[PDB]
Formats: sequence, C-alpha cells, structure tokens
Amino acid sequence: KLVIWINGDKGYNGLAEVGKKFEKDTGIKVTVEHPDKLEEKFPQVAATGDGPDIIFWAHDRFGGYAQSGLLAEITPDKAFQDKLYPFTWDAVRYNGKLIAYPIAVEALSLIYNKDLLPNPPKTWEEIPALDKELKAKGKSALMFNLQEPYFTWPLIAADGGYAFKYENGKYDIKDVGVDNAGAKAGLTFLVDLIKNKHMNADTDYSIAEAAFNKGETAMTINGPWAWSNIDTSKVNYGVTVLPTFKGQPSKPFVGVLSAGINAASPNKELAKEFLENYLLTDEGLEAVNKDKPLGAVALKSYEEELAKDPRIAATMENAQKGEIMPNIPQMSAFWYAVRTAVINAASGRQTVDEALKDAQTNSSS
Ligand SMILES: OC[C@H]1O[C@H](O[C@H]2[C@H](O)[C@@H](O)[C@@H](O[C@H]3[C@H](O)[C@@H](O)[C@@H](O)O[C@@H]3CO)O[C@@H]2CO)[C@H](O)[C@@H](O)[C@@H]1O
Repeated sequence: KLVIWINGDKGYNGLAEVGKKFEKDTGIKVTVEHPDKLEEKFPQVAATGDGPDIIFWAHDRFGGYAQSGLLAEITPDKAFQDKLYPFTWDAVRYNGKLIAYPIAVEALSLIYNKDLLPNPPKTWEEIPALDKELKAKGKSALMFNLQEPYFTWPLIAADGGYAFKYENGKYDIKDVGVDNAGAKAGLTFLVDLIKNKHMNADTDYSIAEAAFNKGETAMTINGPWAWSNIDTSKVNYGVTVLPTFKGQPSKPFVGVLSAGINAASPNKELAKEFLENYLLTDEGLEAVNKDKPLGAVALKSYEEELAKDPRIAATMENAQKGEIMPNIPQMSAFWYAVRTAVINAASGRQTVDEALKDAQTNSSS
C-alpha cells in the first residue's frame, strides 16, 4: 500500500530494507520503484491524481510540483524539525510552506585514481597536459557525464555564470546569468576540451562510470551515490575539491535529496510515519547510506558520524563553494535550456555565444 519512487542511482535496496522495518511494525508493505524519468513522470500522473505515495528527488523539482498542487504540505512538529539542519528545511520551503522532508545534501566533487594520479590537478587548465601524459598510455585524464547540465554547471558557474539572480531570500526569473562573460568562458573551456579530443561529446553517466571504475581514466566528476560502486571496483580513489577555473573554485549546484508526499495519496499518515520515524533516523539512513552513500545527511545526530569521513568533508567543501539550487517552478526550464546549450556547443550545432543566448531566452521566457 506504500509505493515510493526514487532515482536508479540512489540506495533503493537500502530504502526497501527500511520499508521492511516498516512492514514489520505496521503490516503495510512498501514498494520502492525507480522508473526512468520519474521526475518527469510524476507531474503527469499526479495531475490526474495518480503516481506513487512518496517521490524522492533533489528539492529543485519540488517548487514546480507544489505550485501545481501535487504535493501535500507536510506537518512535522517543531521538535522533529529541530532534529534536522535549518538550511535543509529552507530547501523545501515553498511559498512559506514545507513541501517535502529533506534527506541529504549532495554536491559533486572530483574523484581521482590515486594509483594513476597521486597528486590530482588544482585547476581545469592543467587537465589538457595531463590528458596528453595519460593518452600516451591508452588512458585519459577525465571522463564525466556530459549529457546532464548538472555535471557541467560547476564549470560554467566558476567564472561567473548563474541561473536566476538571488536578491533577498528571493529570485528574479527575468535576470538569468547563463549568457554572461563567466558562462561563456566556462562553456568555451569545456568545448575546447572536446575539440582537442581530451573528452568526447557522447560520454554519459554509464560510460564515464565504467571507465573510472575500470581504471581507464584518472578522474571523474560525481556525487556521493557513486562511491559504493567505486568501493566494489578496487580503484584506489580520493574525493577532493573540484578543479578551479580562471583561478576560481568550481561552483556546483547543491541538491538536497528530498521526499515529497503526493497530494493524491490516501496514505498520508503512513507516509509521514515512514519518513519521520523510519527513514529519518540513524538506523534508517544507515540502511540507505550503506547501499549508496547519501552525502551529508539532514539528520544532525547521524551527520556527526558521517562528518568525520574525508569524502564527506570534501563533499561539504564543494557544496560551500557552490550554490543551493532554487526550488522555483522555473528550474526545469533553466535545466532544459542548459542541457540543449551544452549539447549543441559540444556537438558544433551552435557556437558558445549562440548556445548561451538561446538558453538565456529559454530560461527566462
Ligand atoms: O537536463 C534535463 C533535466 O533537467 C532537470 O534535471 C536536473 C535535476 O532536477 C537536478 O536535481 C539535477 O539532478 C541530479 C540529481 O539531483 C543528483 O542526485 C544525481 O541523480 O544526478 C542528477 C543529474 O543527472 O540536475 C538535473 C540537471 O542535469 C529536470 O528536473 C529533468 O527532468 C530533466 O530531464
């Protein structure tokens, strides 16, 4: 009776273990699913009053579901809210109402093979040279998901790109920073790495992951969820600050994996009890984190154990160098516009200037 959607890159088996712990106490079975594009499927099935009871995604998507009336306002009392970091409640704050439970805070870091690269580059600019050392050996410096703007954004933003100008605890949807000087420098650098054969326009999550995990590439760009598979692989890896660009620190967009309750769910009390009293506990999170690391968890008591982990220290350091995603409805437009921008600039279909121009138009209008 309890159906959960969570993306395929997350700890869905650990989450089902927490769902067994629930069935044990309530008699209610939990069905964890990981459909493709589920963030895209949700507004379509919830808009007809359909979908899962609970949906897990980064908080960025949630402003849009909320103002469309697809998410239940959640009702944690103040004692429960005191359990979690204040900024993680900020992330799910839409129009002044809490619209999801925050689970974990995610930032991309640089992941490097210590065997091939004992001292990883401090800069983007030294990557070309390193690539030339590695190639001679049949290996490459760096492979990461080029298809999703999330992975390329840290670089576009370094020298001054931004999504929506942040004013007073607010956001201006007419002021988009996707087509400024810093955005152009950033995307030009990425396009120049592809042009000079240091990376390939067609590299995706799976391709990049298999290459790093097999030891074919010295580095990758990835988040906490990815470290379990690296642990299984026998690559000896470090988790560090992203390269700087033009002497500036890469600025990843920071996501707070969050759990929304479908407004059409006839099981809202069950969903509440599951999220508060099973998932968001030291035991629940550890069942999930054990499956695929979550990053810096929202739950203070569990985060203090995780915080000592140097991979977590470097995750939080990249997070502090980047920006919390907006949750406003306009984010999916912003993301679709930067997706096409980067794809088209990588492939040659548009120059950097004309790609970022059209993204600016599509992000803001
Ligand atoms: O590019 C098209 C794509 O854009 C939007 O997706 C963005 C996500 O909503 C945003 O959270 C972020 O997603 C990353 C996850 O948060 C992270 O946990 C991990 O799973 O990697 C994701 C990157 O794949 O970034 C993407 C931007 O790439 C929009 O919501 C999507 O529906 C749309 O298909």
